[PDB]
Amino acid sequence: MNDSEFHRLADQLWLTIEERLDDWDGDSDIDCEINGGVLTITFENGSKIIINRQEPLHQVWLATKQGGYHFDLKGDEWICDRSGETFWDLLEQAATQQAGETVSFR
Ligand SMILES: [Co+2]
Ligand SMILES: [Co+2]
Repeated sequence: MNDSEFHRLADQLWLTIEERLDDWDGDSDIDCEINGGVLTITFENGSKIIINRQEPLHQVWLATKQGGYHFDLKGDEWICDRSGETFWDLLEQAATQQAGETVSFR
């Protein structure tokens, strides 16, 4: 039911972020690290973005310099449970702001 689908979609999200950041060619130095399954993106200004799994809830959480965002699996997207906004849009907006460079993955 929910557990296996969570593992499937989260594993895919992890890969998509990892691949996109390894393939980062822009001017800014952006680093991505995985520690205890948690992804940490680090920017040149020392700021970070942290992405982790909340297994009980089947949610992916985002922590940015600006706030914390909790995402529900909904179809082919991750949806911010307060605002309805998508995971990629919010991750791009924060990454763009923290890198001071467009960080656009679509
Ligand atoms: Co469960
Ligand atoms: Co490294």
